Amino acid sequence: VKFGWIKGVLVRCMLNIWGVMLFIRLSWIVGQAGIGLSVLVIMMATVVTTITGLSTSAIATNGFVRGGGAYYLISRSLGPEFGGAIGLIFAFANAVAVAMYVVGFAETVVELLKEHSILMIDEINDIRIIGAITVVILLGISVAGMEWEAKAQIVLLVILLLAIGDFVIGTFIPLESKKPKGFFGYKSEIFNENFGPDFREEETFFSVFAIFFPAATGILAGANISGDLADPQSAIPKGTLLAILITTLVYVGIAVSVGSCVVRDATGNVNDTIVTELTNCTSAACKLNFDFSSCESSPCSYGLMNNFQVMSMVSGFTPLISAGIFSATLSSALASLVSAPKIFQALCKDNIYPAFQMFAKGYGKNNEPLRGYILTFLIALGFILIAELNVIAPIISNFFLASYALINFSVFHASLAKSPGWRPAFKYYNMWISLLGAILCCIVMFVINWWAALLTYVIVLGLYIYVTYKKPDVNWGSSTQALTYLNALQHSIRLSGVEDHVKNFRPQCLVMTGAPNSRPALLHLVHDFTKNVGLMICGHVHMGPRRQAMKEMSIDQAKYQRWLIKNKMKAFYAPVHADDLREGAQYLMQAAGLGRMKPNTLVLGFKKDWLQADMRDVDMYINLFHDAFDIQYGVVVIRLKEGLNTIDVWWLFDDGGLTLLIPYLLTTKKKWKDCKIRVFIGGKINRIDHDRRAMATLLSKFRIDFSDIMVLGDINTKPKKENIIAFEEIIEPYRLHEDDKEQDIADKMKEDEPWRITDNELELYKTKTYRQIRLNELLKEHSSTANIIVMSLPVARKGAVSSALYMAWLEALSKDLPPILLVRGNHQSVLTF
Amino acid sequence: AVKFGWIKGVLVRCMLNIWGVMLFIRLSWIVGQAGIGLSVLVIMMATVVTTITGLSTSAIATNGFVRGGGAYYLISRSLGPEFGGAIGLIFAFANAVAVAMYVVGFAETVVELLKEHSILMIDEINDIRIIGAITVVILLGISVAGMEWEAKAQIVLLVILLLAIGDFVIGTFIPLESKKPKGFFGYKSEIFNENFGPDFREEETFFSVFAIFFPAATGILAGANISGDLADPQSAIPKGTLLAILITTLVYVGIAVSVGSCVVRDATGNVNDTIVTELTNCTSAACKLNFDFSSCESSPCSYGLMNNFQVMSMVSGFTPLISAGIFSATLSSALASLVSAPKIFQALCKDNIYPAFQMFAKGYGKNNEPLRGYILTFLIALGFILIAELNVIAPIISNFFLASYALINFSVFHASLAKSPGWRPAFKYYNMWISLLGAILCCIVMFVINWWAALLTYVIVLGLYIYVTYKKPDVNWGSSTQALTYLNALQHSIRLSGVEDHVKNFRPQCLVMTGAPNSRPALLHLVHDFTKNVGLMICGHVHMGPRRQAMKEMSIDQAKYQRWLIKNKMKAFYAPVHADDLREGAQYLMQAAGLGRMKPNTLVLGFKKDWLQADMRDVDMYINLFHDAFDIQYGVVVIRLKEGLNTIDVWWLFDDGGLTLLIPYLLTTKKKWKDCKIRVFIGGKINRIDHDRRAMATLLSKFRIDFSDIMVLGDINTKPKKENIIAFEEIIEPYRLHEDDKEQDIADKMKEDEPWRITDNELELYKTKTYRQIRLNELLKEHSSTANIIVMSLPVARKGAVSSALYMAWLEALSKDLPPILLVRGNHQSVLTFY
Ligand SMILES: CCCCNc1cc(C(=O)O)cc(S(N)(=O)=O)c1Oc1ccccc1
Ligand SMILES: CCCCNc1cc(C(=O)O)cc(S(N)(=O)=O)c1Oc1ccccc1
Ligand SMILES: CCCCNc1cc(C(=O)O)cc(S(N)(=O)=O)c1Oc1ccccc1
Ligand SMILES: [K+]
Ligand SMILES: [K+]
Repeated sequence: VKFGWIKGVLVRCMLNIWGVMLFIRLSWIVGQAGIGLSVLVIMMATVVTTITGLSTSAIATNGFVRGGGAYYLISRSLGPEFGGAIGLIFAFANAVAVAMYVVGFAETVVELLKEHSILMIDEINDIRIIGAITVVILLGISVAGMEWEAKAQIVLLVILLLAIGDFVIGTFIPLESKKPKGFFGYKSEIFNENFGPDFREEETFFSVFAIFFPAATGILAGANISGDLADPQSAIPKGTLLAILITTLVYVGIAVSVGSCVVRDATGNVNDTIVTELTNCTSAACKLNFDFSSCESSPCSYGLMNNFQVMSMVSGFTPLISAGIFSATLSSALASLVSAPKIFQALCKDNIYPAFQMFAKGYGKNNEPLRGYILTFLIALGFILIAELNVIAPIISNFFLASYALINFSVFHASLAKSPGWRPAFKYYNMWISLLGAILCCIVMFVINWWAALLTYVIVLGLYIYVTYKKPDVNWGSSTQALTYLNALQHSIRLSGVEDHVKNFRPQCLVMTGAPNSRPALLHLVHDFTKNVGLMICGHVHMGPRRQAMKEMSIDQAKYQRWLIKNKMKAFYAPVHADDLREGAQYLMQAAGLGRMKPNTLVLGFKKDWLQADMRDVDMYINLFHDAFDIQYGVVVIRLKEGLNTIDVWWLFDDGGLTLLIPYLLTTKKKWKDCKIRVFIGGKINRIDHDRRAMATLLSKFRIDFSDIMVLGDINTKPKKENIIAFEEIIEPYRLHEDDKEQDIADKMKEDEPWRITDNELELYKTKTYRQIRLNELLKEHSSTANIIVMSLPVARKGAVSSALYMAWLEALSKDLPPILLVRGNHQSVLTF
Repeated sequence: AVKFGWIKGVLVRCMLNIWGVMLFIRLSWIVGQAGIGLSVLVIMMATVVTTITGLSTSAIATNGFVRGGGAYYLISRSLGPEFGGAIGLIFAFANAVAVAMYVVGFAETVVELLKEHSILMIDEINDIRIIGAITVVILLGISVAGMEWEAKAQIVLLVILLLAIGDFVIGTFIPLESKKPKGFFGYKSEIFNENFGPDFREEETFFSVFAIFFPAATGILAGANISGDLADPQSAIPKGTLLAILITTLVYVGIAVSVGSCVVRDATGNVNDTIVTELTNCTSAACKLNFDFSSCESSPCSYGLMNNFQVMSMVSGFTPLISAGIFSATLSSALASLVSAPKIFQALCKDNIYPAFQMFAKGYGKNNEPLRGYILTFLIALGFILIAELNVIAPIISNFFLASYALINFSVFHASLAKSPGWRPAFKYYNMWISLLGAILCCIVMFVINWWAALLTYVIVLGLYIYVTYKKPDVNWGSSTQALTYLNALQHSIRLSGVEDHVKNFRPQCLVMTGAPNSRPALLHLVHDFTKNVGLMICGHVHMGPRRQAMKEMSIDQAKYQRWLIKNKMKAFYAPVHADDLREGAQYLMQAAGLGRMKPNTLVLGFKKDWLQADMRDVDMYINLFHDAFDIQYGVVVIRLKEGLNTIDVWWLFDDGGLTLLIPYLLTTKKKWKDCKIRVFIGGKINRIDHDRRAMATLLSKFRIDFSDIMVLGDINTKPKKENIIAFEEIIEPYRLHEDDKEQDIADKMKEDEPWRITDNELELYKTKTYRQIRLNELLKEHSSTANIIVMSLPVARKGAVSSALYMAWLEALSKDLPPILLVRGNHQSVLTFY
């Protein structure tokens, strides 16, 4: 195993390219299109094949390649879905190409048998029998061992080269008996008259090019043996390119030699010699002592345009050329039958399609895919028993063009996504040359057949879609991921370019939910806005040992982010390590995001069970509120029923407009099309008409489309004493009965626990406590039925009120209601203009 | 000052702009050339495209105050400033030349009317020119009087037009015994059947007749162009525009169907023709009742739908009324165009998109009337009338109008696509798909009219686009472009968060901890070389002021430094924070900066040149920052340059993840260092130097680094020169704590009160290390003096093991009087794929 670059790559691919076209139809295409146009066709195929060779060389030299060849190269340089689609397409294409080569062999054998006396059953049936027998022999030689395959390849290569040498030496020497058939030894007049094209039949330049192109195919057999190769980096590039050079030179030289020696038209009748009657005919045959005037209006069985096997006749010892044709065709068939199962093996090993897994088995020491050999045997056998392959030839040609085109596109994509890790170490390549190769392959496959190209395109698209939806886990970093990163970075830079405006103010939320999966209810509620309308950073502070915490954080970021992706959530999980909530919250609030994608609101889940929890946590909560207010953030406190007349807005306190913007953003969603926002405001009595008119005008200026505005004048009134005593007994644990108890002891138990609610605080904020209690009462009795409630949260200066008192206010305001969403903004958010 | 409202400002203006020359002249032509069915189909196509245009402009207008300026403002606040400027200029020109088109149509009608008379001033074309000149002069004169002055005129003109319609209708429902031979019958079903199908006798085809018909449709935006003087555009513009479109298309279809059953296609005005008996071969509807016409294609025929463009006027009783109606329609359309163009051009001039034009935004008068814009439109119209050949340029102006409509629809589609607050049109009856469809049909129709005109319009719009986007003006109004940029950034960041991170796709994402980037440009340039198009550079900066006032200073700093970075070619994000000291702000940034997978993974620090002069607390904080970065698995990169202003060399002394080689390679992938060849220096004992070289080559063969040559040094472990160690001792002497040569108590107290001092125990423990860096410095000086960039693995020491003063002394000694050395240290995670 581990073949060298001469044997593994150069011999294998050089043999694969040389096939049926070289010794049979090359002369025919030279006849159909003149020497110049035939060489132009050969050079078109050469440029497409050369760009493909350069691209596959660029991909192959970028690090080790495990195996599977073209599939591995493309699937690692490009995404796994393109890799899988191309792997399946190319595997099937090579499997069919095995049948195509074998049926070419079989029809050559049938022709050699027809010119002899014997014939077995019939041309087509004998083709079927010969093809079946030969595919069985090919399967046997392939499963006998890859070393035996290599020996067969090299012996067939020397046979083919001897055949070409026989042809050229025969071309040097003319023979008197070959004159009637059309052979003259390098006559300049023949070259002159054959330089022009003459397409007597329906064939056109595009038709001849499409017929010739299959000759150029098969260059990836060098790369398709990547698994069993000593050093693909140094083997694939030089071997492939030199093989392309050698085969194209041979093709052009042979075509020019045949076109310059054999006449376009001629009949085998020896009685056509023109002797001493030099007449007024300017045809290139007249001046060469043989007048083939009959072929103008009579069918002749010889000449370039009529005879396919003129290459055999022109060369001395024509049985040797027949053996050469057999060697070329069988070698190409064996190369295809070896290339297809290996690429299929790699494709199934990567398990892009879980349906196909049995064919990845590694029977033998070299991991030979014997089941792949059987599958390719069956495909080739079927396509041979069909026995009529010319109908599907454009299909396979378009499969090959698709594979080459996506190799070129993989090079262009990997080079476009400027990233470390794309270091091919093949200097001779370019982004634009590869892109040109890709577009050239697409136009060529369209030229060959306009509907086969569409069929191939739709098949590739279908496989792409199927793999995308059936996304498997893939470790190999493709150029798609690099391009995603580069696009994200470029778009972020461009966003940093544009200045901010109050019209396009996006709510950018920093949700302090610890474990996102813990409380998905308010997570979805915060997702109702900040979905295609703003970003959503689900922060999370980690506590514990410093150095080791990163490991935990890493796995956490791996888990929760995945969870966010698993649900239809558009949010980023941004973890930090901090000693306490305030430190990590400050980390995030200070340096979260980048560019202009910075959070501007701190969405906080309401701290349920604040009574049971340690009071240090509650004071931490209130200090977090204050920190958010100090850094110019908009706090949003959300209270839900986590275990499990539509939307109400309470524009009690004026701010930039966040308390009104959020309800509107909630309305424009599929869950709540029927929004029907009911707006409320605290207006003095005997002014409700004026306040309602003014608020309706303002809400028309900001197009929010309320349902009906209501004005309340009872918001600041003494509430029912039952609720007052409920609030008092709720606070009772956190009271500071300084007046009742002795001054010294009260000071002692106040300084050690500064969160205690001084009676002075209660006497100063009795009005505010009544306000919150009354707001809760009137809201509960009025809007008991509603799907969302929004209100402006109360705010007190840091240290002015105890954390216990502030949390008591928050809890009393939203004691037991439908989902409530208290809001507070900083700067202007909604603009009439 | 003046506020018309939808009753007069919008409805009347667009009503009278849609109606124009063709409403009576060429309508017979289209209904005859194309059957009633095909004529109504063409009317439906024009009506639907104009209807989506009206819906889209209504959606744009209803969104907030539209201020004043017309379609320019609507398309410039809903879309980028450059699209706005381009369409403003193009639509202003199109309306200005439409003034001339309507004036020359009026002149054509007048010259034909007086050619019916024997009077002729000079010549048909000369008389057309003179009539057009007089009409445009008086048109300007009436227009300059005031915006309210036409208010009466328009409406009275309107009733005249409407009364003319009535005249035609009452003419349709009464046949006259004397005028049967001159084309029409008394509303017979035979005429309806005969004229139902199409008959394109001349080269005119379906597309040709559609293009002939379309110019009538245009004119809806003239109501929106009065947005400057209009009470409440938000509510007014939708009602006026939609009702005007509905009523004008209804009247068009009504007149088309009425004419389609009244006048035969071909009719020779010969009274002598008349039949008396039934005959076989007269399938023509003419013979059906009284009068038979024949051979109007083989002889010069006189009347008929497809011959006489004024046949409708003959059908209409009391031809003077319908003639006055034609004059009223064309003049009213001219007024609408000449009032729409100056206002839109004034709005274009106000925003200073094109510095060349500035005088047209004067708006002299209390009504803010652009008199200079009026004069410009007058000059353009006078010239285009003097051309007197408007058929050649008609496709150009039609395509201008169609481009305006198309990009209005696309403005709606773009604003709706960029899901954003502030896009609350409140006009329910619209749809983003409908707007996109309208734009596509506008594009297809402008291509269908004439391909060459469409190409000219497209390239002109693209040229204006490029000019305005290159000459970016001082504009900020949160256009849909900015909203879509934000939405694209967010969506792409989410997608990136979707994908995993691979070694093969590793990137150097640098957090450059250097405040005030302009302070240290050169350093950033070197950081930019290996982070441009390969990673993200976050130019961090901590704010040291008091907390209360720190926010405004931070905002000013961020704005001005982002503007500075964008002014240069720099591709970096300025991320400032506030902290009690440099270390805490660095911790903030290293813990939170960047969202998703776009977060830093290396910390780039400039070398502390003034560590000798500066207070030792800052240097200790510098080293503490080094250690903190190492704690969070960051890779430190210390860069030292000469701030006042042959190949690259690498020193892979210590094996890290692989950054030490990745940075030089990325440097070589740039035009600045494209020619530089990565020489490599490593450490290896003498007896196995060659093997080491071989090994290194193989390593650099696996990672395709493409070096030049490898030099193995085995002397790095040897003692350095005595002079160099003497210099090192002199350097560190001020920070020395001579505990060996002083009493234990004084040395101890100097230690705790001054913890950063270098105790002689550290010196005796790390003599080997100190000699290592001194030797490395001297061999750097002798071996790689002439090198553009030097890369070295910086030393590391455990926290507390070595004094920060001594560590900074090592950093100082490792690089003295050297080219731009670049010390590196990876985070022990492999960054070179190997596969
Ligand atoms: C993707 C091409 C698959 C290989 N088959 C191909 C090979 C060559 C050649 O010389 O390599 C020439 C042709 S050819 N002269 O165009 O017909 C071939 O098409 C065939 C052959 C025989 C039957 C039907 C189709
Ligand atoms: C590691 C937790 C970091 C975020 N903390 C957060 C987590 C969660 C949750 O479960 O994800 C719920 C709340 S809360 N207000 O109860 O809904 C939390 O706010 C706290 C928690 C304790 C002290 C102070 C504030
Ligand atoms: C886009 C609008 C251009 C204005 N002129 C235009 C107006 C109307 C109409 O109905 O207001 C009809 C036509 S027309 N004969 O139907 O194609 C017009 O093209 C003319 C007319 C006469 C002179 C030159 C050009
Ligand atoms: K081939
Ligand atoms: K018009």
